[PDB]
Amino acid sequence: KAGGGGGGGGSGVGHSTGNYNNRTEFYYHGDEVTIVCHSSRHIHLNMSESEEYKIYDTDRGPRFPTDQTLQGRDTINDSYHAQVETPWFLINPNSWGTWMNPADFQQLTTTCREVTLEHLDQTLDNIVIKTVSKQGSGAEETTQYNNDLTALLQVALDKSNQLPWVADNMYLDSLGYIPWRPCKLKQYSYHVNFWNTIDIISGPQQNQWQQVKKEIRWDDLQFTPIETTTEIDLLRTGDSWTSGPYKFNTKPTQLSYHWQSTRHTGSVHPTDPPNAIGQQGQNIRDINGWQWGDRSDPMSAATRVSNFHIGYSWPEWRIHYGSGGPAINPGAPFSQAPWSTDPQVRLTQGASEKAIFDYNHGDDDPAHRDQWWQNNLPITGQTNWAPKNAHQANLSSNVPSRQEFWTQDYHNTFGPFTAVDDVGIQYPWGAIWTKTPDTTHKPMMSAHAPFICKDGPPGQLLVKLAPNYTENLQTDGLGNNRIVTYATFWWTGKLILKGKLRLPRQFNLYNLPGRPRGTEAKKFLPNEIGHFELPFMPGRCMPNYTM
Amino acid sequence: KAGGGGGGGGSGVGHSTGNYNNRTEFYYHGDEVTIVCHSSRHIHLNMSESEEYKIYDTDRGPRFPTDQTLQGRDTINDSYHAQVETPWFLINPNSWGTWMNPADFQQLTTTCREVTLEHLDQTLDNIVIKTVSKQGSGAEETTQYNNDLTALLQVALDKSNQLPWVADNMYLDSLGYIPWRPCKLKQYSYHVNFWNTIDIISGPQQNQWQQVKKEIRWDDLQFTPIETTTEIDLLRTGDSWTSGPYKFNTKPTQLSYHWQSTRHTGSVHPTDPPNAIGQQGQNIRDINGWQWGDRSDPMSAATRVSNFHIGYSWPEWRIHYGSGGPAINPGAPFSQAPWSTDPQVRLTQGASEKAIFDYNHGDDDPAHRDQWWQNNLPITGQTNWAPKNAHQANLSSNVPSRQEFWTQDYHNTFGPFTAVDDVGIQYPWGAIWTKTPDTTHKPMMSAHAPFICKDGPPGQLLVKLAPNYTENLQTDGLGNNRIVTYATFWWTGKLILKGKLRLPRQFNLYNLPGRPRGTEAKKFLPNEIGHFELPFMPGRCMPNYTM
Amino acid sequence: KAGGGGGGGGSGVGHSTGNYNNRTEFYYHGDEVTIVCHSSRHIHLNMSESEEYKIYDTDRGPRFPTDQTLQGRDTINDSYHAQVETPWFLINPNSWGTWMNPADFQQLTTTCREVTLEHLDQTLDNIVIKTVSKQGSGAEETTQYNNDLTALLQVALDKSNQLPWVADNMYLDSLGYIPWRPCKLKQYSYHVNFWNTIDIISGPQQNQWQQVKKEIRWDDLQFTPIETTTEIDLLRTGDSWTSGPYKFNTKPTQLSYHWQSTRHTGSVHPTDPPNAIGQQGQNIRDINGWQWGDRSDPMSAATRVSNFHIGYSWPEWRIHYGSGGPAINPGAPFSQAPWSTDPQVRLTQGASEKAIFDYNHGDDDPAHRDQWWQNNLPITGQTNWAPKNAHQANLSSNVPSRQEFWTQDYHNTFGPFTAVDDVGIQYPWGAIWTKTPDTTHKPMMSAHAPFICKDGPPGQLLVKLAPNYTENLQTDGLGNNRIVTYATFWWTGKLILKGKLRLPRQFNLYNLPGRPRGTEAKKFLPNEIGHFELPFMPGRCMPNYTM
Repeated sequence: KAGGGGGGGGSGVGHSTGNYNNRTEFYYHGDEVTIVCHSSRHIHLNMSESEEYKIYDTDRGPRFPTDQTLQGRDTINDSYHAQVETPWFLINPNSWGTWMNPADFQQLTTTCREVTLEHLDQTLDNIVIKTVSKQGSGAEETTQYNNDLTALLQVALDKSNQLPWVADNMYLDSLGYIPWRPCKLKQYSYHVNFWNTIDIISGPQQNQWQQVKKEIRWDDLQFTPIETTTEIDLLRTGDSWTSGPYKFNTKPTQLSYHWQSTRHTGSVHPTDPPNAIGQQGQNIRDINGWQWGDRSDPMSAATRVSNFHIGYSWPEWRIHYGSGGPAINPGAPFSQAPWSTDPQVRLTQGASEKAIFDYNHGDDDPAHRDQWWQNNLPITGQTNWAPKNAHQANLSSNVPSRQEFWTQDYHNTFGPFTAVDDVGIQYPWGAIWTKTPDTTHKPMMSAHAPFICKDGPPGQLLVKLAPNYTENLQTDGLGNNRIVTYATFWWTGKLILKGKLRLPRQFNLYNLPGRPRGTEAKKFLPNEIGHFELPFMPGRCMPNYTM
Repeated sequence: KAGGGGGGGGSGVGHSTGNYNNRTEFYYHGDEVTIVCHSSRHIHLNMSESEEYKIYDTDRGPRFPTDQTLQGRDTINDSYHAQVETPWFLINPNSWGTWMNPADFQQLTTTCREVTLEHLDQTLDNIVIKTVSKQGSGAEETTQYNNDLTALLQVALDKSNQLPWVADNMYLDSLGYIPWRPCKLKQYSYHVNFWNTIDIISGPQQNQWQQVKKEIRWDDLQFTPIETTTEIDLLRTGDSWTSGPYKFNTKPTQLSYHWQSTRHTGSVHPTDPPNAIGQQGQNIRDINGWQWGDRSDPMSAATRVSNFHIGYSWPEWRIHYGSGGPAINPGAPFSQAPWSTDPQVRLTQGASEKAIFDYNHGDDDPAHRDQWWQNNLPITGQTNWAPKNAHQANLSSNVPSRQEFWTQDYHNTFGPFTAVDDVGIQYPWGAIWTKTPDTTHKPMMSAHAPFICKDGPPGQLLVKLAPNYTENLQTDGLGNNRIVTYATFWWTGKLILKGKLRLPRQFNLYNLPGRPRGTEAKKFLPNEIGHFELPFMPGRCMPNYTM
Repeated sequence: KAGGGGGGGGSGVGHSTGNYNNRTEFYYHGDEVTIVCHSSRHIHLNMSESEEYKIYDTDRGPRFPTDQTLQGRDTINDSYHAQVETPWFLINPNSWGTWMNPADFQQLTTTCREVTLEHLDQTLDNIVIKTVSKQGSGAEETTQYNNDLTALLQVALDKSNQLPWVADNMYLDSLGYIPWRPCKLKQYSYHVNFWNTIDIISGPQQNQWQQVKKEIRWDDLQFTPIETTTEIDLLRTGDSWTSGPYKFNTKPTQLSYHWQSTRHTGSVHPTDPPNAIGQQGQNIRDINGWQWGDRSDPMSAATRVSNFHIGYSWPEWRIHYGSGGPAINPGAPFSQAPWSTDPQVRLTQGASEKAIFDYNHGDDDPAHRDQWWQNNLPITGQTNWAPKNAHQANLSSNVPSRQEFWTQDYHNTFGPFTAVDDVGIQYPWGAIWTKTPDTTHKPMMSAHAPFICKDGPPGQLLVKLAPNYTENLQTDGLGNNRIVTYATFWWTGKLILKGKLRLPRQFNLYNLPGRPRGTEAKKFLPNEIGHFELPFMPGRCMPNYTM
């Protein structure tokens, strides 16, 4: 939209075109809260490695099998793909923690039972473009950094969402979480049409993996540049840019976790109360009610009829093996905590996720990457491990035979009576919103991002540094035609949220097994070098009743 | 809301605070009907066994295995749970037959093709509280029943639905179906957080069952009393109470059953008509149309393409084994009548249900409980027995090989093209409405209750009898501190329905295999002692076309 | 004021004169919150043991010395006093936890940085008076409990505060903390003028204790009854009573604890930063600034001048030994945590306090009393142990001699430059408000109760049960003249608070060493008998900056 920026007017060289606001404000009126998140980053930008659009495919990636030693079980290591590489760089606000710090997100999840996205707004200002000049040889080598005052920054935004939306925050290409650190960008690219099909049932014994088709699909290939698609704003030093307001159309995410399964949910089995300490209740044998099958005499609560069912079984860790190669079809998130005996054995089957991140995304070390693995421990109550289930021919007063009873079947149990939950907010490293795929059936829930954009997602902000060519422009030349140039500028954004107030639903005091536990707090705080970690908090934090 | 009651004003001792209306009215205007159901019960109430809230767990219940004799197949007998027991008693209107009698529900299903819930309203009036006084020893023992005129009845309603909704009518804790009989209440309780996880694939051969975690989860436990949650109305004899109007937001239930499968549904296979008696039509061999696979020559109606598919396969009688223990994941209701050969063999696999009930719920005997088992016989046309299905590699003009054809696979076949039905109304013993679980994905249908409340369910009416303490109040005392007290009062309620008129869609006369068959009618009518049975009628009664 | 009550009108026998509201509401608008606490109790009342006002003195109490074995150090065990005993009973709302439950007080201290008292209001309704009648002898003994409908309850309130205010909640005579349990009252009494003076420096070696004067002072004695002082309302069953609104004039209590001493407070000593991990900063030797004495060269931060001083020294555990006997002169509250090495050694010297309480005040056991001992661990930063301090003759560049340096002096260090804090809210067992003593110098702070009433305290609600005399009234008779009678009625009160919103002042996440720690949570929740504990929370909970 071009625009203004920050608080400054900024006309020409020597005037600032905007200010710095990283503050977050909470506004409580009645049942509702308004969270206004301001986020401001200082962005470093280099030249595009190439001024050309490039279409190429890749290798398989590390650990992919070169033989049948593991019989194709490690073909899940396939990173093969094909892409266009666009000279443009992407500014991605979409993560939690680009916006709120650990104390703000704690404020959010304690005071709000749910939250929704309202508005987004963005500016770019205080553009500084410099060229580097090297004068010397070995020792006399001296780099001079000169302001190029007439050099241009190129800015493109998609309000129309005509470019392939890829800014999902997977791979964590997003603005850093630490307000006082600089952000380098990464260069925009998207997938083209390719076939990658791996046959893992190949061979005589059907134990061998084989490549079927791996190629780029050139006759169907869609190449859309930035230049022929969106308006590109050209900006000098005294110039600033605003996106204009964006309005989210989304659905609220609930900030509590549900502990109830169908055995926790409805009317309780008639019970004789204990009259003494250490005594237990006794289930009444003769009762009336609804059982499932022809079953009558064992009035046990397991076979009580229910209206709905909480959770569903899945072929957990499903590998798809489609066109484009194997992917994972997630399954429902839940907690393996009810089944966990050995702390050394790590049960991943609750559709758990793993965050790999770095210094600017909340790792306390450079040169290395910290990990997390959120296994969703509070989300018990959907927990369904497919091998733990069973089915039997009939439900009656009679126990089935060995041949009428089946176990370890790995069936999809999602159906019309099932009630499930999504993951919710993973605070530091999780994405905020997502684009909806344009298909006849649009997905019901999201496996990661808590907010699904009903119309468009917020437009992708693409910046490029216009090339500074030398006196001699040769068609054969690439980066020898162009002067070495880099920019620094300032991104500011404002994201507004609307929460619903959380008030106590219980008599007893709310407990917490999360981060506020101390003695671990030497990290999460800067050290003598200024290095620190950002803690994980779930969006689903306090317990709540399902029904 | 406190309130009035019945038709009487009732100021003080000696004035009646309400009247008795158990009449049901039908109002026919045009295409629509209005059913106004009045229901009035005389309610007996005793002291709370304890004035304390209690949290405890239970035993497993009867028939649960103590060993591996049945290898864990009888772990489906688990009733283990954990609950709070609240001193309050629950008044539950939610059942059919608390409202309509057998002649009213016959009037409903014959004249209406569908019905929806409109309003609910409730009153409590004519409060009588008495204390018992025993004077004598063995023979001289004499019980005197004295009016305590200043004693209080406590009434709490949830309009906000802040208490755990458990009044689903499972276990048939509901107001009785016979207008002239008294109703004892049962004491309100709900589930707390507990883990019950049974590993049935345990052991070396994976044939043994093992307890993994069985406990109460105290750190997540939510304890919500009635006193800190809702307003409690205190009522003496000359006092009455009204709930205020409740408005249902629901979806109509269809009062007909569907006999069409996908073989009954669309265009008919081109056929040569018979010209004589005892002759049959002949399917035309050379026809044009859409088949499924590469199939061409066998133009058979089985492989005709369709737009949708009626019914879905399920791992029938799925045992979940989640946190909280095993439960059943229902599957779609349908009729095993097309597959039933032996009347002695009872095929339960259509998601059939079993009602166990007693004297006030429509059993003609006290001291024993009658049973029903509704196997949904008219609901043929969804009938899908998973072992009866198959799948094959290709569909072509060629019959597949033995290795290309699979049977007895127990797969969930629910998908985007499927059309299914819920059970509908089971008249005497079935619930009317249900609460929706609060989850990211809310269930599409209900496995039992025909009406799903979109906003809240009707609030739970909880009554308690305020304790009458003796002169000496000791903290160590429980029921020795309190005078033996009981109450009788009168519940009145009005439930309004809106039906759509059913008019004849066919030339031939509608037949009926249901209850109007006589010679069984000596029951269903009182006998010389006044004992009688209430008949079962389905909400889905007359046949109708699906498409 | 006489009045109405609850929600009911209640005219005559058979109408309820009020309802039950124990709910607490939070109202968030902008920077401010409004907490409306409703509290409703069911109160048991017996006859006054005597219808007479009695003036008497007592014994010394247990553990008081009968000899010089401990040389008078155990004369701190003196409970001797003199009182009038008034036939009236006291209803005391003044405690936290009569009002809020553990989840409400957690809501308060997390969302509010400070809170103040606004209004108080009280009602009494649903009066039930009964007489007991015993008929039989040994086995035939039978107690009949009859409603006496014309019997009276007597109610007196002081809006004028003309009676000796003694309802300070010390001794924990206050309405119970559990909404669903009954409350017995205790009979009102206050001190008269007496001399108790114990000389502990008596004897030749000044090691012996001696009684100087122990007596009642009859010539100065002030006897004020309830009857000649306040209006007494007489109430039957169909009657109710309201106090009218009371408005608090008080000062807000701050809900955070301060960790800063004078070494934590102002400008920081000039320091050379560490450039590596594991390295420490280095204090700069040559700096400029203000030191205290003639001191110049050691520019150390200990001798930096400050404007104020946080905390003061005290002759900790001062025993007063005045008229009326020994008492303790408290000293400032603070935390011994910085000095605590042995967990087995309990350092009491921070003006710590000890709560002894029972079943209705948050003990999980009857027949025994639980304890707490709040030692104020977060309140480090005032911590001043008098023997740990010192003083020296001069402050210079020279270290003083052995004779110029003093230790262990036990001096009061309170003065014009000192800044201190009070304790704040001890949630379950602490008092809310207090009366100010009427003296030329009124106290600055309070050693226990967080709120000091500037004008009057809320009036004392005194109830008595009017005596039911038998046919024969003899002047010699006491309790043989009167029929055995008891009452039960319902107290309702509404207390309103105005908090100031707490918003995050820090980047890092707030940690907590308090109660939300689980694994201790099996208590604090009811058990199979319904017994549970109430947790302690401080009013000063989160950290905050002093300056």
